Amino acid sequence: HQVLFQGFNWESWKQSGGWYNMMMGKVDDIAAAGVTHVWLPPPSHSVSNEGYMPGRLYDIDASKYGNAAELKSLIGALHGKGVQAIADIVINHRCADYKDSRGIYCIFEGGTSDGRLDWGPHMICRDDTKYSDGTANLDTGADFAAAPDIDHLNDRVQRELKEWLLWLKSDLGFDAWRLDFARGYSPEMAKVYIDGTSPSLAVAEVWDNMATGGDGKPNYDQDAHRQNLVNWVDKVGGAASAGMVFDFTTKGILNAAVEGELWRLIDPQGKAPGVMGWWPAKAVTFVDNHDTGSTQAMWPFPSDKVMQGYAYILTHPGIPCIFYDHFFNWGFKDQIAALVAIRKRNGITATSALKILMHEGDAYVAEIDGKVVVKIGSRADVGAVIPAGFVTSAHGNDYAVWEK
Ligand SMILES: [Ca+2]
Ligand SMILES: [Ca+2]
Ligand SMILES: [Ca+2]
Repeated sequence: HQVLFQGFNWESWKQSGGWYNMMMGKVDDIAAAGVTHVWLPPPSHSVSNEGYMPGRLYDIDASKYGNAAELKSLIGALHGKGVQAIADIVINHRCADYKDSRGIYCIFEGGTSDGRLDWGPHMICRDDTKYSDGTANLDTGADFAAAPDIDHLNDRVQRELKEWLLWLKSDLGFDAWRLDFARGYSPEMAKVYIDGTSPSLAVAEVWDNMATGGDGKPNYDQDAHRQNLVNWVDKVGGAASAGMVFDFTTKGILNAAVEGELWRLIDPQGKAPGVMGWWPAKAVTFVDNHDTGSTQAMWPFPSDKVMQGYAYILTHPGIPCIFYDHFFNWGFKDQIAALVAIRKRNGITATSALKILMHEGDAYVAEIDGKVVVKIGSRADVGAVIPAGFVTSAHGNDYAVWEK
């Protein structure tokens, strides 16, 4: 069994009294729901309030979310309930604190006394012309416009980040990683970090654009989009590695499928369209996150049908990741907690067998491990396909579950 939970949103840093201290009070609810891992925001000092433009990686106390004591305390309370902690690891880029003879901010400070992480421009991918001095290696991945991209091919970088990472685990208590902007560097570079710190897991945000049409909807076939995510996992180490990836394929598809087009939820081979259908054990599914959802809403889920969203991911193969806002702010707490119960109640896991039974434009029915059957759509009747011995269980707007 394994169920992740994103424990923040784009507005969390603003929490009065501190976000970690407020989370302290949500530990029981979260654990009693069935959650197994909680994803927490970048804990370090950041030029940006949300934590995504890290500067002094060791300076945990400069964090808008809370200091080391409140964080360690939040983590400990999580461990007390058997719930693991996942840190949002942001290393594709980093900001410099001091300028150099050129007047360019490119001399970094780790946040300690000694020289750790006190890099200079030699540590910036040379093709990031804006900050480098041209001595470094070429960026192994995509660039981040607003900050210096770190040259992960440099020996001291790899050794010093691996050090920082291990420290997060030992001193703070973090169990696993969430690799921010993983398309920012090579899967071979992520492998170095994942292998060098051996985390319970490491889900990477590898987010590329989906193939769309003239009208602006995703195409039915999303194999190239999911093949890229699968290839990342393969290059990262495949099954031998703790690496995994967010199912943006499923997120993208589902986002349009619940719009009266549930025929999208099944591919030609009859398997699940997203990464779920080809490598569920490596797929972390989700409805929304701090980017897609929240106050950033770059790709929000049809507001009006979020539960079908959870109906889907909470009952299907692949690793479900519940979003803080939906579990506390929207009011699906009980509905969602139930679905998880049903999931656990049957031992349904990432690799569970999926047998779809209906892909009508307005109705999707599928049987998982033959023990559970779910349904999302405006169609009021599909009993015709519900096997024998199943009794209506959880249910709500445009969705219903069955068990036998
Ligand atoms: Ca220093
Ligand atoms: Ca950059
Ligand atoms: Ca990069």
